[PDB]
Amino acid sequence: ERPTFYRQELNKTIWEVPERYQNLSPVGSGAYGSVCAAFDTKTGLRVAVKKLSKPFQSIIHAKRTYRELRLLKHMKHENVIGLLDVFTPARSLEEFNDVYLVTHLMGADLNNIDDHVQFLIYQILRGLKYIHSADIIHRDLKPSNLAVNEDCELKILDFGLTDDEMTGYVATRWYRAPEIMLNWMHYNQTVDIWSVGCIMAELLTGRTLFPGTDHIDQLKLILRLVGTPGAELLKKISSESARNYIQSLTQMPKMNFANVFIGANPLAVDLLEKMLVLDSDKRITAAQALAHAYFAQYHDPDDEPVADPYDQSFESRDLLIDEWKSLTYDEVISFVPPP
Ligand SMILES: C[C@H](O)CNc1nc(Oc2ccc(F)cc2F)nc2[nH]nc(-c3ccccc3Cl)c12
Repeated sequence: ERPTFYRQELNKTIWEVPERYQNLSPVGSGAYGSVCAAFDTKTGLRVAVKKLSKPFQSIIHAKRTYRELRLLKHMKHENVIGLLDVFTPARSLEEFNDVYLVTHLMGADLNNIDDHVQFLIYQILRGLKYIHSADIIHRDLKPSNLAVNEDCELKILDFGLTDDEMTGYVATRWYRAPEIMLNWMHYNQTVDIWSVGCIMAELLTGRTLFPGTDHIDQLKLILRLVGTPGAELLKKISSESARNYIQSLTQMPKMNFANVFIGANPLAVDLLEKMLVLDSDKRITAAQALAHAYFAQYHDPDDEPVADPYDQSFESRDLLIDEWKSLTYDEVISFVPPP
């Protein structure tokens, strides 16, 4: 039942959207495409519309388009960005060239912003429990992909999705777990818990926890706080080069977190000590952290949902452009809006 589309030149490209979406206005860059704010006249919601940039340009692009669509279609949680709508002006698979994604328009990210800290981190962990239960890892959680509305209600964006933008004194690398940053090992879900620790610390102090000037300076800032690796962790580092470099470092003990986070709620300090553990096997999980005394005022086990199973078998699959495009098209066509 095809809606009527109209055309409008915005982000140096012609946007072609259903009539329901009015007053389009550029917000900026999103993940793999440009974003416009819009009023959805059907739902009464202020929405963000993302037009993907050349979504089937290559195999890597076609697969990444499929991947983002699948991830967004899966996520049905208050604290996680999901899909309100997806459309294409194309009438068939043959003319399918553009994908538009629609979600809630948020008010500010965590850059643009103790009881407040409890509430914000609670929601991140609530959302992360849900994402992690589906065997999804965010991989790049940072204040800029965490957004709030007016009531400080939070959603996580850009989950599940280069060398130069990770280089130097840049916020793009400051929230990354040491094992990802230096590619130590095949990493788990608590890389995101490391990120939550970095963000929580920053909300509490108003300062970046590990503002490294490069990968190596950042590692040193990390190890000064949490200590140098012991034998047990060194064994778990499969990268022989990386393991060898670690062993060149002067050994350092873990610092006292109460002397770093002076004046902070001791339950906040305790939680930070459990999130910011060097060995990712021993880091607190999202489900465990929600039960921590710090969130006593917000914690409700009956209101902390988990996700339906997420089939990501497509990830290990190699297909042609036209095959990823066809799969993408099927997912667009089969979309059913939320209530
Ligand atoms: C962080 C990101 O790379 C840029 N900001 C935003 N991006 C997106 O991307 C989309 C994701 C899924 C969709 F279905 C549609 C989108 F536009 N939605 C958004 N909805 N609201 C925002 C937003 C708006 C103003 C300030 C902060 C944010 Cl996160 C926002």
